[PDB]
Amino acid sequence: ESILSRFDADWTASDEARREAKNDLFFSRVSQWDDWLSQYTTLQYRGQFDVVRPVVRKLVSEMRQNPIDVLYRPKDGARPDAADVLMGMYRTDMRHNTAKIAVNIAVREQIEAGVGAWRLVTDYEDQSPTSNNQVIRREPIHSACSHVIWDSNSKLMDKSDARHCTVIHSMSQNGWEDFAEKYDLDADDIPSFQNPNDWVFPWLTQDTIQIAEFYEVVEKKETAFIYQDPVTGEPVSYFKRDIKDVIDDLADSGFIKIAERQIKRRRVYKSIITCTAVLKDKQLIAGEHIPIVPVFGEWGFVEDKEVYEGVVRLTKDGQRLRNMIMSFNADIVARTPKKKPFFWPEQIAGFEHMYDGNDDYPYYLLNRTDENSGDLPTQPLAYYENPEVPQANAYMLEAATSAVKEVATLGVDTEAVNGGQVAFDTVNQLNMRADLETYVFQDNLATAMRRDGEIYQSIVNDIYDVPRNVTITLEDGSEKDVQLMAEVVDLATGEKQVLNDIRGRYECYTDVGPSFQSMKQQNRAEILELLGKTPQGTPEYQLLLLQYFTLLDGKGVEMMRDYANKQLIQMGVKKPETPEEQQWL
Amino acid sequence: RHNTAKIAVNIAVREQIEAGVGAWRLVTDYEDQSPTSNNQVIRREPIHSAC
Amino acid sequence: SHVIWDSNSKLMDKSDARHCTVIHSMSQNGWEDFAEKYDLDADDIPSFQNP
Amino acid sequence: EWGFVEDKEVYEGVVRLTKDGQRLRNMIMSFNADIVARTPKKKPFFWPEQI
Amino acid sequence: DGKGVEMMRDYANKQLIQMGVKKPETPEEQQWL
Repeated sequence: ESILSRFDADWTASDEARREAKNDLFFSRVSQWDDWLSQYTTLQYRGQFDVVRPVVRKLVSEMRQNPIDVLYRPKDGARPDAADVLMGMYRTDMRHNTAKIAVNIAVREQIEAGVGAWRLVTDYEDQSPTSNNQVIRREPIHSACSHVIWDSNSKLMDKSDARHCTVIHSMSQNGWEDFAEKYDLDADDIPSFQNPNDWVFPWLTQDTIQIAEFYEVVEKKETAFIYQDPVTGEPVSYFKRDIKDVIDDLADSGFIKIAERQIKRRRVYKSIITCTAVLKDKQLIAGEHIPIVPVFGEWGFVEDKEVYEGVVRLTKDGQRLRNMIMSFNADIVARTPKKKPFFWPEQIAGFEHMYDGNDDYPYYLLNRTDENSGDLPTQPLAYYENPEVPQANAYMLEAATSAVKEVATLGVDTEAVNGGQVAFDTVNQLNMRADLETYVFQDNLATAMRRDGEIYQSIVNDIYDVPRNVTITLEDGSEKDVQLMAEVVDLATGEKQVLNDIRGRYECYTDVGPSFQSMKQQNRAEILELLGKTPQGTPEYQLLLLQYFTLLDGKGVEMMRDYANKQLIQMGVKKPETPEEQQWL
Repeated sequence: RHNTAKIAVNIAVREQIEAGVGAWRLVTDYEDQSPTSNNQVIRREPIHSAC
Repeated sequence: SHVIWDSNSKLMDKSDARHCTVIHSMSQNGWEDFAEKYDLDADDIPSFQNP
Repeated sequence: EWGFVEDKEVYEGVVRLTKDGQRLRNMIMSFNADIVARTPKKKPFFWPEQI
Repeated sequence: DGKGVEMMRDYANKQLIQMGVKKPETPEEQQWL
């Protein structure tokens, strides 16, 4: 079977473990806790000098300067149905605390540390009583760095990859939690793992031993519309194709274009196929959309080795001098053979009374007479203990300063229009990602069995098809003005329950560019160094009245356009949601 | 209909020294996605450095 | 100090069972606790959290 | 785009200047870091009879 | 809500108008019909 190896696809990092596969934390862990791997005759005090994170988390303030807040892109695209009140259903992104920090916690994947296992509100259908069309958005996680590695293409969101490779509610004893609340197995799985123990045992907890699973393999539906080989019995009639250009029309020999197909067919799938594995029937829902998956930082790789570049590169090197003034003091005060007076300790032989401070000052037992020394003075004034006293301290901190400020530099800017834009900030333009893309491109999951009065009330559409005349109500009575009444018009009703492709919709997405919000931010006027906008003109009075009505997010805003009916009706710019109007005078 | 095309200059286009240059790809003609009206295009990665 | 949370957490819509640990501590003359409700022999004597 | 002299197609980046000045900082730490073990805070002598 | 203020609450009623359109945040009012 050609599937003989999926073994070496994903976790192949276990094959490269000889040297580099442990360095994922070598870009991170060297800051916190232990640092020096080289042994080499050094003493204990360590770990309290680190000084890394300030530049790391100072980037949190540098994440979002541009507001990065717009959505739904108004324009004239399509048939007049749902677009008047703009969003009529979901404000729900601004509803919940975690949802408006969802973008803010989403900007925290771009530098930080490794990305871990993923979970949403324990999967699906747990909360939000609703029309099933959508629920809010996915929730990111914390920590879980060094456990797994993902290699297929694994750069940016332009890729189509095997759907939902693995998704884990990870490492808690209650952590199995509700994923077994569909149907309970033993509730326990127990794969047996391994690490470089290295026969050491300062540490105890060995437990990983949890669930890792698969979704679907190879291919799902190909479009590949085929009308061909009708004669001869359709031998090997299935085929695939790239370009449609020059074939033109063969129809002289055949029929015309009416067909339907079977998109539901068995195809052989062996997934992980662990030797001892089990049946695992029916985990999936109607194909389509499961917005679980993130995007990663963008860099080119020299080898199959992962490429990632952090700040630590310099901070792990040029900071040795900062502790050299420490590197000396520790052991020079740890040895300390109690520096002693000399040349009149010839009676130094041990006493008791002397150590107390002896407020009687003269010790007054001494002698000058010595065994023959010849002629000259002898001077034991020389070096015995001297401190560090390095002479270069002046310019060192300026060199290392220039280095650290070489690293800490991002987008040096002054004021006004210069802007705070950085590539790390540009990946926040795409941080909408999974949630919207999946149900805007693929819309099936829905309640939405309704048409023409749920199409069993369709009797309401019977009007004039009968030969004789029922129509044309008598003139302009107050009898019936009421809404939802049939007179003449026929309806095409609404779209069929979404088949995942029709355009004129896709009316709603983000406009990236100037930060201008829904109502009148930059388009109205502007923020940068200026004053006194309103110019001179007669109609610019009323056209200035049109300017500042602004927000629909308020309370009495519905009075706004309801104020437009006055002798001010002369304008004629009034086109609100109002059903009828044509009111007074 | 997407900003991802504007961002995708990424590490490729800006870089003539640290690694290989960028690239660009238009739509390979007549992918069956969205065959309705005038203009339909999206984009892909510019080619990897490869020294 | 010595209170530690192991159940599950992180979603305030209450996905899972929470309030895993709720205790009031350092009550000696604070005997008002739950003696306005039910107190008879106070026979509990558990073992918790003490290092 | 850059105009060139001879034969093969080569135009480097704008910055070749990183080599020279940046070698010598590693030299500064090198001449010491080699001799740091060779000046390890050692003993005075010879009136001491410690031996 | 102030000390002696009817005015910062809606006092409008008729004010300067022609007829018929207020429909306020406050009750029916409409002194003379």
